[PDB]
Amino acid sequence: QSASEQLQTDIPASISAMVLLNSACQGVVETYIDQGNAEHWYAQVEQNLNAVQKLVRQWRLSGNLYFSNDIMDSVLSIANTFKDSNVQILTLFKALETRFDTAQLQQLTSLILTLQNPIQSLTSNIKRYDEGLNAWARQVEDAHNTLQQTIAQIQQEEVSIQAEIIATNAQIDLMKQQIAAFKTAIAKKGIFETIFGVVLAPFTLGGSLILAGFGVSSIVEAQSEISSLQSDIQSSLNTINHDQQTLSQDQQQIASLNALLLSVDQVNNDCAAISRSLDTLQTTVLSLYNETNNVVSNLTKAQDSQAVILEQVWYQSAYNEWQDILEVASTLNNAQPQITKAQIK
Ligand code: NI
Ligand code: NI
Repeated sequence: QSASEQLQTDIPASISAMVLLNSACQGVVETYIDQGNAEHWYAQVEQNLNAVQKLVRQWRLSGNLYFSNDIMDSVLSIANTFKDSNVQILTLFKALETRFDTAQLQQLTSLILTLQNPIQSLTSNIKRYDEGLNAWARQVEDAHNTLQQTIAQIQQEEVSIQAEIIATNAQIDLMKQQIAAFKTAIAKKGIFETIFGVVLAPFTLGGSLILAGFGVSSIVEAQSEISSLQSDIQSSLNTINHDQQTLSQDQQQIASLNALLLSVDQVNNDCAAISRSLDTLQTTVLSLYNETNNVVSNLTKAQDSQAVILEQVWYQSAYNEWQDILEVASTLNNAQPQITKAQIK
């Protein structure tokens, strides 16, 4: 596998992990709890949750909604440099094959060397995005841990409903595993997104005191995996409602609090997955850099036509791969997101 062959896999994988974070962020923004008749503990839950939602709005103000715009533009710049220089490079390779010439050799070497400029920008833009993502993630995790600790204190004090609190927490933890199984399973291009809302502590006339959000997304359509995820989450919620039948609505509100962490926790997961995908992508981009450095070095040292054409297999293989990368990256950069919203009650 060459570097460019690997990048055919590694580049959509990183954009794949990025789109998920948009959906997790959207799940946070759409999570809501109303005070109702609650007393004493509500103010801090509301404060903690508002603190997490503020961090998402700050993150989105960067403009990196479905993916890093700077990483995408550096990919496109590499691909366009290949596309724009193909004929001049192939012309020189051909001429040099027939008769070695020092000036044309220096010319062809300068053309390959122009590939290294958008490659440096890509590697630098990956590090700058990863650094900002990791800084933000640590703040999200701190805020998640504050809200979690608030909820644990409230719940451990409601000694008369610990049976129903445990049965509900059990279902919430199953929903987390089902979300994780979906993401495992998905690991014609576009951006396809489903946002979920989970209704808890309902009112007889309609509505509820809690709306817990989460979201998933992918760059190829996967309507079947989404449906299985939705049926699993529905069945978990139906189980929660069955197990809370013996509680008042005010007790339902307390027993359901950890659903507020569902989408916050997914933000933590998704940030981590992007970073791992970017470590992997960084390694492959440096492997492309070092292939170009080896061609530049071999061209600089070549004395005859034979030395020169040995470097043309690297070039033509990379050109063709990069024209496929161009089409995928442009499709994804041009895509209008296709969003569907699912209420689970
Ligand atoms: Ni208290
Ligand atoms: Ni039962």
